Amino acid sequence: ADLEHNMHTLNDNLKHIEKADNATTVKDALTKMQAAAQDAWSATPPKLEDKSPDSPEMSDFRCGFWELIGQINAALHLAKQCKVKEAQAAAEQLKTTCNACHQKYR
Amino acid sequence: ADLEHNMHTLNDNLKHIEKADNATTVKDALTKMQAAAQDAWSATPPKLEDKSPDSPEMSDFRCGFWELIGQINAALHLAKQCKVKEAQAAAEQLKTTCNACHQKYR
Amino acid sequence: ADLEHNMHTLNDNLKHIEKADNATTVKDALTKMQAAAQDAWSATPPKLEDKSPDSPEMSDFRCGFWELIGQINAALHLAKQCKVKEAQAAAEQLKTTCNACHQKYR
Amino acid sequence: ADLEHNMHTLNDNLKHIEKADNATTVKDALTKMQAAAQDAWSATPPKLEDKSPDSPEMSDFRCGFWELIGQINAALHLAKQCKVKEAQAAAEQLKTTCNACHQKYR
Amino acid sequence: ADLEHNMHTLNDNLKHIEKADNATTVKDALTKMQAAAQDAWSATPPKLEDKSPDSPEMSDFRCGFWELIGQINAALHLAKQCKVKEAQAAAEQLKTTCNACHQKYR
Amino acid sequence: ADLEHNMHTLNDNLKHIEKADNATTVKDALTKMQAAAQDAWSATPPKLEDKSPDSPEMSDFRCGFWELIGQINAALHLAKQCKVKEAQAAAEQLKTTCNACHQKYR
Amino acid sequence: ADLEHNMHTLNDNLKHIEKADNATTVKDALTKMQAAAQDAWSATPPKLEDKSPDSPEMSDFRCGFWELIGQINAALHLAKQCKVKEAQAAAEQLKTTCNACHQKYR
Amino acid sequence: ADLEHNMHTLNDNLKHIEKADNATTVKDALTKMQAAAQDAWSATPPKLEDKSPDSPEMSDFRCGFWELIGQINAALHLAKQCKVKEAQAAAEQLKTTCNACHQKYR
Amino acid sequence: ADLEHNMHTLNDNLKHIEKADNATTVKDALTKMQAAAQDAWSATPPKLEDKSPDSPEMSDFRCGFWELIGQINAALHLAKQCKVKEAQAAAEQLKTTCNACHQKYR
Amino acid sequence: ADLEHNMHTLNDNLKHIEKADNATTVKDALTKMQAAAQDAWSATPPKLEDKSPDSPEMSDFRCGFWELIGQINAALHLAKQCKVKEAQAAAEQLKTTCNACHQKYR
Amino acid sequence: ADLEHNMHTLNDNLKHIEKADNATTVKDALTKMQAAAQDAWSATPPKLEDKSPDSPEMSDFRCGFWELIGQINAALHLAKQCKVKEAQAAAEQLKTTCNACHQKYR
Amino acid sequence: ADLEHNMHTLNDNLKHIEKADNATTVKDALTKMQAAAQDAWSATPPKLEDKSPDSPEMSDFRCGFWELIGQINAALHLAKQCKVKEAQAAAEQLKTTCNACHQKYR
Ligand code: HEC
Ligand code: HEC
Ligand code: HEC
Ligand code: HEC
Ligand code: HEC
Ligand code: HEC
Ligand code: HEC
Ligand code: HEC
Ligand code: HEC
Ligand code: HEC
Ligand code: HEC
Ligand code: HEC
Ligand SMILES: [Fe+3]
Ligand SMILES: [Fe+3]
Ligand SMILES: [Fe+3]
Ligand SMILES: [Fe+3]
Ligand SMILES: [Fe+3]
Ligand SMILES: [Fe+3]
Ligand SMILES: [Fe+3]
Ligand SMILES: [Fe+3]
Ligand SMILES: [Zn+2]
Ligand SMILES: [Zn+2]
Ligand SMILES: [Zn+2]
Ligand SMILES: [Zn+2]
Ligand SMILES: [Zn+2]
Ligand SMILES: [Zn+2]
Ligand SMILES: [Zn+2]
Ligand SMILES: [Zn+2]
Ligand SMILES: [Zn+2]
Ligand SMILES: [Zn+2]
Ligand SMILES: [Zn+2]
Ligand SMILES: [Zn+2]
Ligand SMILES: [Zn+2]
Ligand SMILES: [Zn+2]
Ligand SMILES: [Zn+2]
Ligand SMILES: [Zn+2]
Ligand SMILES: [Zn+2]
Ligand SMILES: [Zn+2]
Ligand SMILES: [Zn+2]
Ligand SMILES: [Zn+2]
Ligand SMILES: [Zn+2]
Ligand SMILES: [Zn+2]
Ligand SMILES: [Zn+2]
Ligand SMILES: [Zn+2]
Repeated sequence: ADLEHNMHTLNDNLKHIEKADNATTVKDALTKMQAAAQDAWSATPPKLEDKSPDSPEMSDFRCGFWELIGQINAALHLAKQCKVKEAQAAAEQLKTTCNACHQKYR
Repeated sequence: ADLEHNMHTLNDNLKHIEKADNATTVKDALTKMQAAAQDAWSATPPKLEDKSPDSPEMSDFRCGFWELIGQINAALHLAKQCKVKEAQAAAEQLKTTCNACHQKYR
Repeated sequence: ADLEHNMHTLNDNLKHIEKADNATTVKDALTKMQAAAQDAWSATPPKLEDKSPDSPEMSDFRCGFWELIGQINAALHLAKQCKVKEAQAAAEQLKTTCNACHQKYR
Repeated sequence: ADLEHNMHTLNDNLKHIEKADNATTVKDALTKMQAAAQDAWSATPPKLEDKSPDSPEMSDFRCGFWELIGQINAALHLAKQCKVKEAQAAAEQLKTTCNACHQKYR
Repeated sequence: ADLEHNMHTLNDNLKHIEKADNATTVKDALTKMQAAAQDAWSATPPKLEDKSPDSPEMSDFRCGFWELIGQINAALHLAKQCKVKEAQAAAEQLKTTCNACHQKYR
Repeated sequence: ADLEHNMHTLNDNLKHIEKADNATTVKDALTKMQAAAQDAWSATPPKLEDKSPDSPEMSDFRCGFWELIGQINAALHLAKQCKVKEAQAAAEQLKTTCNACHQKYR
Repeated sequence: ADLEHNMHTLNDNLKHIEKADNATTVKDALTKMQAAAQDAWSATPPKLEDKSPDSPEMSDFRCGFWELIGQINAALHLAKQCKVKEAQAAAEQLKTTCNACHQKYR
Repeated sequence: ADLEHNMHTLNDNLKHIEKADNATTVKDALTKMQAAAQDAWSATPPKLEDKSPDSPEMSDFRCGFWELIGQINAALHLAKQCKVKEAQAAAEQLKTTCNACHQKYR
Repeated sequence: ADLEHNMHTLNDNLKHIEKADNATTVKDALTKMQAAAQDAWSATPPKLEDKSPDSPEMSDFRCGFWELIGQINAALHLAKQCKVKEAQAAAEQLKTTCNACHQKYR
Repeated sequence: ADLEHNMHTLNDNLKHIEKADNATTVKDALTKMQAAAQDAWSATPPKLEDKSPDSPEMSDFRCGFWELIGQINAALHLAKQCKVKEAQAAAEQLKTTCNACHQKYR
Repeated sequence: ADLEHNMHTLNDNLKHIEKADNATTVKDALTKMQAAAQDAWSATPPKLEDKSPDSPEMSDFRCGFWELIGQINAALHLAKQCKVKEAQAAAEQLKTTCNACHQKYR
Repeated sequence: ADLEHNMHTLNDNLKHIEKADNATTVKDALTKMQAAAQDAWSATPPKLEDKSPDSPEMSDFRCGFWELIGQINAALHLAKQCKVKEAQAAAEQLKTTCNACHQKYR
């Protein structure tokens, strides 16, 4: 899918995690965020469209999705041990990673 | 396979992309280039054979294949939307990545 | 599994490689080390528990497991060609990578 | 998933169909709408929560999702024949079915 | 496939059931009739092409295929118990269902 | 299987749901009731054996199993969210559906 | 499942074998008895609950299910050769095995 | 298959093991002997046809196949480590097990 | 694997069961103990290396692993019902079985 | 199926290829013709029923289906490259192969 | 396997077909003869060992196995329709094909 | 793929067989040559483009690929028995088959 629809999936499933009361809801929402972040890792943002794909802008862009994938995988590891409150607090810390990318490329 | 045969697969399938007229030929050639670049990422070139596997030469070598994998994945994303001319121009830009590695390790 | 049990798998299977006499034992022990290193890449060590997940400590920690995964994949490539002595000497070189991480985070 | 999230999937994927330019985007969005409508067929709306599950309100509710499933299946049949404009006009006619259910149960 | 080819499959396989002498022929012909009736359930006949898909004509059309699917499933249940004469007489009763639909929409 | 054995499966698994204390027992008993109700939907009861398969008795018989399948699917949806008491109370409401069918066809 | 429900499956499917008239009914009932006897082999009866799991009571209990599994497998071997009367008489001989266990542990 | 054909498979594949020169021939012949010994474990020999299936003859018969299965599994364990001479000498020791059963039941 | 490595798997996973706090850790550790006990059932201990494989020492050795497999299967049955304390106390009783084998063959 | 029904499949799907307007219809009709020609290759025509299966009539009969299979495979190769007009003209040339067999054996 | 063992499979399974009384025995023996004839089609007989693989002896050898494969496939087609006597008489006609090859190459 | 790319696969993998030192390289190169020769069997060479597909030129063309497939299958049979020198000498004999086809159709 597009980069814009992959951001629809990350935004919608993150709001379902804060309101969840069981561990099946948190575990299923974190699996869709993992698949949407891997599809968006190779894309090109509209503000870097006239650059070459070897640029230091396109190197820092791909390094930001690989930090997000490692944090989604760590929060999914807590949800499989049925630790709902620990997995919900780990997903709240995701917003500092995706505020730092919006200041540069969004 | 060897590093030498993985370079046979990348070179042969790239010449079939420039002469293709349908979107099934471009989509099938980009899938073989993706599998050959992942097998070659862990190999050791003959000009770095007497180094240790923690070297800053063996760190820049593996960083060059991971930039190529992200560009093959982006060109395969355009070919599945049946955009043949956009996927052919993205594969022409691959040659700047693999001219910069040949000056250092080939 | 935990970070502590993933270190049990890497330590036990490495001692079986030095005493092996056939190529089926070396090839099966290197496959379990590959799966245990990928599960441990996203974890948090106890000495970095009060840091944020965007830290330059948590960036150098994940860069150390990705260097180990590339060396296990290269030694598994020699074991499938039935080169037992070359795959055993490549697994002995793994100890320099995992002595440098124990000085900083263990 | 909930009834509320199944309505998030139907609303988001319908807006991607009107702006699509290829037949792979239309065919993939209609497949997610088919799976979200089948999961929502058995649910209970909040305005019928104090009824019994044998009611003539809960009979007309389930008859409305089965009319929608037959229209999504017919529009997916046109998209597999690469008829993009015919499948886009069939998805615009879906809004009369889901305006008649919102007047009674939403 | 089209509505016209799905009627080719129902007509041809019904004539093979009356002339069959073993239970493997009857069981294989009833499986193709089941798959052709489910593909035709969502289609639009040419005499209802200018109606809306919420019509009481398009509601009685889909109710007629769902009565046929339940009769094919019951005759396939007798053929798996190796009751050839009971499954052949149940397939002869199918013609009253598909004479009543031809008077209205064919 | 027969209609009589499909009623053995619905009756036995319903009594195990009222006495269950964990969510794995409720989730496994509701899956067998779903498969037994779909096999019985196409059958013919002994009190309608001399009717034709287009009758308004055989239309109300198949409409009664389709209401039961939607209630088993809704109770299985609560059991996967580990809501044991809500799924047990939804299975108690199933008895009004299957008292109304026994007054007419049993 | 429990030990009590595994005895529900053995008792119900044995009564369907004596009344069967085709070889598909006998072959399907003997397959469910095979799966229910293997799940019950490791269980603990309520009259041996305060023993240790190394007892000579718990050794004779597990030896009785392993004699029953070999007799169900032999009767299923006759049913696949379409020998219905030989497989029905072999299932009648099962009752001497399960009268000898009820005198000691039931 | 029959008891007589399962003895055809054990006799033919044992003579191919003594004449083999590679480890693929020994490993493939020992896999067919494992499947033929498990199918024959539940059978009834012609010299015990008029006994009951709870007899001490039918208990010593099944104990003899379970000793053979453990010896075939141990010889297959040596063949996967590419130890051809050790796996060939372990298959020669199988003949003492199957001379002791022929004196009693053949 | 060897007999010595199968004892590494049983010893390590048993110590993780006593310190576990959730039911996913207990259920995953009991599955690895089940696979390691079945691979070790056919092996030969070093203190019985000069015996024949029909010995009454090699008959009591294989009878000891089959008692352990039935106790691991019973403790895994409690862990799937999310009964953590009952499955932890059943795994503590395993040590009497494996103290009696070490006095004779270790 | 019979030889007569395999000729029903070849005749019906060939008339759908000349009237097709997309490449999904041509590609799906050529796949059913490939499976029907392979099932008919081993059959015996009614005009050669009293011959032996080593005859020079039964050798020229099987050589005629093997020429047809190679022409269906070549036309299916053009349809996967989305060349509809080239695949439709290749299927028109099939009629010379199946006019030459009807003059001798039909 | 070898050419000699593939002739062991064809000879043993042909003698089980003449003595069979059900259709499951004939259908299972004809499936093993089909797999053994395809493995032997590419082999080289010992009396043609010093020829080149382009010889007119090695062309008539491969043409003889391809006539046998078509006769085994035709006899397996009768066995799936539960025609035991027709499939047994078709397997008796196989001996004329394999007497003509033994006069030239055996 | 094209006929020209299928000749790229046969030419490249044949040169890797003469320089190989293990049996995994020879076995993997012979598997790609088998798949490329089956895709090229149905193609049309450019020097026979204006012929009809029933010609005696197009009959001798398809007979030449079927002789090559039988020689690749025989050399792959030696490589699975770990006979590297016998499989390398069998692949050298392939060049006489593909010199005789180049004199007529290339
Ligand atoms: C860069 C490394 C990013 C990370 C990590 C995340 N996002 Fe993102 N976001 C990024 C870009 C370049 C864009 C614009 C691309 C475009 O064409 O839209 C966005 C956009 C969004 C949006 C707006 C969607 C829209 O309809 O325009 C949303 C709602 C959004 N992003 C959400 C979001 C969140 C919550 C993230 C953290 C978990 C996140 N994104 C990651 C770049 C990057
Ligand atoms: C480094 C990061 C590389 C990238 C990206 C690509 N190649 Fe490569 N190439 C590299 C090395 C170290 C070598 C020598 C290894 C050896 O032992 O051969 C090569 C070699 C080639 C060759 C020559 C093959 C031969 O037979 O010797 C070719 C034809 C080749 N490379 C092609 C190629 C192309 C077109 C690439 C860009 C898409 C490419 N390679 C990537 C290092 C690296
Ligand atoms: C960092 C990048 C590491 C690499 C690479 C390896 N190890 Fe490790 N090790 C690391 C940490 C942070 C820890 C402590 C975590 C904890 O909570 O235990 C460890 C620990 C070990 C242990 C001790 C296990 C225990 O019971 O405490 C062992 C035996 C061990 N590590 C082995 C080991 C080896 C041999 C490695 C090289 C192949 C290796 N580990 C990799 C960090 C890192
Ligand atoms: C009944 C038979 C419906 C059909 C068909 C569709 N919808 Fe629906 N919708 C329905 C209900 C009962 C509700 C309220 C349930 C709740 O608890 O939210 C809704 C709600 C929506 C919403 C609001 C989502 C929210 O966050 O509250 C949207 C955006 C929505 N529905 C969209 C939608 C569209 C576009 C449909 C046609 C294709 C459609 N729904 C189908 C009942 C029914
Ligand atoms: C409606 C609920 C139907 C049922 C049940 C069956 N058929 Fe049908 N049939 C129907 C329509 C609307 C049409 C015309 C559609 C078109 O465009 O052709 C048909 C047509 C046929 C045909 C003619 C095929 C042709 O080439 O034109 C045949 C041979 C046919 N139908 C057979 C058939 C039989 C035997 C059925 C009972 C088992 C049956 N169909 C079901 C509507 C409906
Ligand atoms: C009709 C729409 C039914 C629904 C829903 C349920 N049952 Fe049923 N039941 C039905 C019939 C027509 C029959 C008689 C068929 C026969 O030949 O037996 C039955 C019978 C039973 C029985 C008796 C079984 C026996 O051995 O005779 C039982 C125990 C039974 N039914 C249980 C049952 C329950 C509890 C249901 C609700 C969940 C239920 N059935 C559904 C018709 C219908
Ligand atoms: C021991 C080795 C047994 C064999 C073989 C069979 N059964 Fe069993 N049975 C056994 C026990 C220990 C129990 C009591 C366990 C409990 O908690 O219920 C039973 C019970 C039954 C029952 C009663 C079920 C109930 O609701 O209480 C039945 C109907 C039953 N058993 C049937 C049965 C038959 C017919 C068997 C032979 C084929 C059989 N069981 C095997 C112990 C053993
Ligand atoms: C009992 C516990 C046995 C073991 C272990 C083996 N065999 Fe057997 N064998 C057994 C019986 C009861 C019979 C007679 C059954 C019958 O109806 O044929 C046999 C027979 C044979 C035969 C003769 C086959 C024939 O055509 O009659 C052979 C060639 C044979 N057995 C071989 C064989 C070998 C070599 C075994 C050791 C590995 C072996 N069998 C195991 C009983 C038992
Ligand atoms: C016999 C029937 C045994 C059972 C049940 C268990 N073990 Fe074992 N153990 C057994 C033998 C014959 C041996 C020696 C084999 C060898 O060559 O090592 C062992 C050894 C061990 C060891 C030592 C491992 C080592 O490195 O030498 C351990 C740690 C061990 N066994 C643990 C263990 C436990 C805890 C068991 C109960 C659950 C158990 N084993 C089962 C024989 C048998
Ligand atoms: C021989 C090598 C054949 C080829 C190639 C094709 N057909 Fe055939 N055809 C053949 C025979 C021996 C028979 C008679 C068998 C019988 O018992 O019917 C037929 C028959 C037909 C029929 C008539 C079907 C009927 O109901 O009788 C049709 C419509 C038919 N064939 C069509 C057909 C076409 C169009 C083919 C070319 C693509 C074709 N067949 C191939 C022998 C052979
Ligand atoms: C050639 C085209 C053959 C066909 C068809 C069949 N066989 Fe064969 N057979 C053939 C050869 C070249 C050989 C000798 C190869 C060798 O090294 O053994 C054989 C041998 C046999 C044997 C003897 C086996 C042995 O142990 O030596 C048997 C029992 C045998 N063949 C049986 C057989 C039957 C019954 C066939 C018809 C169905 C048949 N083979 C096919 C060549 C050919
Ligand atoms: C006919 C029966 C052939 C066999 C067997 C092999 N080849 Fe071929 N070859 C054939 C043709 C008709 C053509 C020309 C087709 C075209 O359009 O190119 C070829 C061509 C080649 C080439 C040239 C590739 C190119 O880029 O033009 C090569 C390198 C080649 N063939 C290699 C080759 C080898 C080594 C073969 C033996 C194993 C072989 N081919 C088989 C016809 C036939
Ligand atoms: Fe980096
Ligand atoms: Fe080897
Ligand atoms: Fe209705
Ligand atoms: Fe015993
Ligand atoms: Fe839980
Ligand atoms: Fe297209
Ligand atoms: Fe039958
Ligand atoms: Fe020929
Ligand atoms: Zn995507
Ligand atoms: Zn979207
Ligand atoms: Zn490789
Ligand atoms: Zn190469
Ligand atoms: Zn893990
Ligand atoms: Zn551990
Ligand atoms: Zn849902
Ligand atoms: Zn949502
Ligand atoms: Zn269709
Ligand atoms: Zn048609
Ligand atoms: Zn059924
Ligand atoms: Zn029953
Ligand atoms: Zn159970
Ligand atoms: Zn029960
Ligand atoms: Zn068998
Ligand atoms: Zn036999
Ligand atoms: Zn093992
Ligand atoms: Zn170990
Ligand atoms: Zn067929
Ligand atoms: Zn037909
Ligand atoms: Zn073989
Ligand atoms: Zn043999
Ligand atoms: Zn191809
Ligand atoms: Zn090429």
